[PDB]
Amino acid sequence: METWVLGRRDVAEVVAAVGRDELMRRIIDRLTGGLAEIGRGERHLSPLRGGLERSEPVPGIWEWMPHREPGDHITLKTVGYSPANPARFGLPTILGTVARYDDTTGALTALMDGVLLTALRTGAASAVASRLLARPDSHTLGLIGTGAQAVTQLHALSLVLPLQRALVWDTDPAHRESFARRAAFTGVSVEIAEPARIAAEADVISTATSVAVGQGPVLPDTGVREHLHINAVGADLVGKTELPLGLLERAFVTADHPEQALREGECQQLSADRLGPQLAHLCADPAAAAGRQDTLSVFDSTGFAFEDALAMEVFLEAAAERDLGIRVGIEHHPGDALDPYALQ
Amino acid sequence: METWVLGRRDVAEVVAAVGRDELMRRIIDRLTGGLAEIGRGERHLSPLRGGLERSEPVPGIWEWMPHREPGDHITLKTVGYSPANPARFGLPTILGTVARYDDTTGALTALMDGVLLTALRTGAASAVASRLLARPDSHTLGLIGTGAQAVTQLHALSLVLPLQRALVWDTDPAHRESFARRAAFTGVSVEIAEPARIAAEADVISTATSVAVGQGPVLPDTGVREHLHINAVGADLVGKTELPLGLLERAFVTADHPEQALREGECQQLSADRLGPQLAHLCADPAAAAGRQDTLSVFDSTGFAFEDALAMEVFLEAAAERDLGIRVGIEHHPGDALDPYALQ
Ligand SMILES: NC(=O)c1ccc[n+]([C@@H]2O[C@H](COP(=O)([O-])OP(=O)(O)OC[C@H]3O[C@@H](n4cnc5c(N)ncnc54)[C@H](O)[C@@H]3O)[C@@H](O)[C@H]2O)c1
Ligand SMILES: NC(=O)c1ccc[n+]([C@@H]2O[C@H](COP(=O)([O-])OP(=O)(O)OC[C@H]3O[C@@H](n4cnc5c(N)ncnc54)[C@H](O)[C@@H]3O)[C@@H](O)[C@H]2O)c1
Ligand SMILES: NCC[C@H](N)C(=O)O
Ligand SMILES: NCC[C@H](N)C(=O)O
Ligand code: NA
Ligand code: NA
Repeated sequence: METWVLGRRDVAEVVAAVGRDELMRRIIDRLTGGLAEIGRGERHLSPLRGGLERSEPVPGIWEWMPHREPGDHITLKTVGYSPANPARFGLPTILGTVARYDDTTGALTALMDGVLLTALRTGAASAVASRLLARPDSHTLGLIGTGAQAVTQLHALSLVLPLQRALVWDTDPAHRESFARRAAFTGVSVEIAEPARIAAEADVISTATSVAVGQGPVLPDTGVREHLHINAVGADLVGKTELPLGLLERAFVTADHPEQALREGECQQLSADRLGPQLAHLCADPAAAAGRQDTLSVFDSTGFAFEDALAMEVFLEAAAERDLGIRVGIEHHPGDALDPYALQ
Repeated sequence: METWVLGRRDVAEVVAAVGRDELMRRIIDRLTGGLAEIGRGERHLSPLRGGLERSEPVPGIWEWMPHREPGDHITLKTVGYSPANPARFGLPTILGTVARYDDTTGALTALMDGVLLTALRTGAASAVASRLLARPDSHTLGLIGTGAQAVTQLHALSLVLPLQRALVWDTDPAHRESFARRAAFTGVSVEIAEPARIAAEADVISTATSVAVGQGPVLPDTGVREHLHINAVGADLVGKTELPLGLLERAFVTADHPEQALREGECQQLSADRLGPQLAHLCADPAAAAGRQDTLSVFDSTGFAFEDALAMEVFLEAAAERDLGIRVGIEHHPGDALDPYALQ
């Protein structure tokens, strides 16, 4: 037995061969089915993730996120949030990897990049939620934060809503000026617009900023359209929020993971008894979302390991079909299982 | 920037090139200094490890063990305890891998086997504790459980104590019959002996069994020598213990990691208020330990991530000097840090 390693090249070849649109659709579909299964009590939310805070060069966190399928395998995503990475090192803020372990023996069976996978399932989760809670004829998307996740937020939302334009803001002038180029393939025209104008004019918004703890909101408490749906995606440190309390208190709020959202999502600002049903419940039983497209709604997105397990499965199906990746004997399997030194 | 991967064959080369005694002594030395640094407040205990219980084919657990060296690197060991692995699959009960991430950026920098590393530092930890708490003239080691850990228990303790004799027991006759061959390189004469004889004659004992939850003790509460030191090494599920409560309550008890020992060690049987200074404190000031050499002592060992990070450092230093291992591009670093689709 050896570990199946998908290098960055293998992951790139999956997306090149399959195409960004079709790959994202597959992940949207697998996420939707998986969330409904949880909502039906056929599956269960992943346990709370954990992490280590890191204060230099700016405050960030490094986290571990397990999800078990009993009798089959265990998925562990390890992922760092390091918001100085782009400017200081030319690295993504979000840097991670995803491993699979056999549930029967414990052996490490697969390992792959977590960077692209994270952006895909995070965009996909917003798409699942916005399909349920945004007006089906939504045409104007607002984006606060135009970094890495904003790319897959726009892309995924453009596959489930008839988007015609994106109004976008970033506190970094260079980051918002470059977004149009990064977004061009979607065919959604991009216009830079200040947060107050985004609040007023957007049918759907995604916030996905590296705003520091305590420096929210990134979207002002002002007039919004009556049917606005917000995907609140920014999430890292306890104490980090993006939306103003007044808007949140007027919202129908659905969390992807209620216990996690109360700790790390917008739901930090909310009493636990004001939470709407979680996203999985919306997917299994749409009675909970019926009519909420026409009033203010917020999808409190923190991300959880089941989403990574599902997106990894999409990647491994394509990789197995194309015989991609390499086999590396990493674990030491001694000829004598009771002799750690039988380096066999 | 690619990930440095040490395969099973590179780990074997490290052992063959360094030698078993030298490699064990390097890990003992590194662990003693590291623990003292914790004892002096220059470093900190790793956080609580997390785990997922599995019930098939027999009860086991899969765990994640993170440790942070601020400004340098984060270590994570992922390790399974699957006690049916030897008989059913010819795999070790303990199966795992150790990953290293840059603490500044989050990047995955190194990945290696954790099977041998785990056995090495677990024996080294018992050696550190037993040098502190056993009589310096201890000649008879007892071993309850003669699987994988027993091999490095005997090896490491034979480097710090003048062992003339090892009296060993295992509930599986083939496992106790094979132990002398697995132990031959240590030079210490092995005798099979039932638990009551081991209790009566041993100067030092390590218990390291796969006993099931609630099926202890593995050593009888009977006549023990007055100066007996016990390394309680077996640890996996909540509810698993190896020592008789009456013995534990008479002993001076030091845990490697108090909150983990409270949940998973022999200290499950004790009140929180009844433990001694932890091992790190005894390394910083052996005075607290010298006075316990001539009385009944128990080192409650659960293993914690710092030991894995230290032993990994030893392996990486030896592997670098011999230019071992491969380099794999696993993490996706897009040419544009804000564009997850900029594959390269
Ligand atoms: N919910 C999930 O599942 C999930 C998944 C991945 C990442 N995230 C989180 O999403 C957030 C964004 O991640 P990313 O990879 O896009 O990071 P990124 O660094 O690529 O982009 C963040 C952008 O936000 C901008 N920004 C910072 N403060 C701002 C403010 N007050 N207003 C507007 N813009 C601001 C930065 O200039 C930067 O361009 C992070 O908190 C990350 O941890 C969430
Ligand atoms: N404390 C630490 O740092 C640390 C590190 C590694 C492993 N461990 C733990 O140590 C234990 C042993 O692991 P291993 O790798 O040697 O497993 P292994 O399966 O190689 O050996 C366990 C042995 O114990 C024997 N055994 C089971 N019940 C017994 C009993 N009642 N009396 C005597 N012998 C019995 C089995 O026959 C087997 O030979 C496990 O619980 C493991 O989780 C602890
Ligand atoms: N903090 C960044 C990690 C992100 N929340 C995720 O679910 O992957
Ligand atoms: N629970 C088995 C794992 C072992 N205690 C370790 O520290 O690696
Ligand atoms: Na959030
Ligand atoms: Na123990």
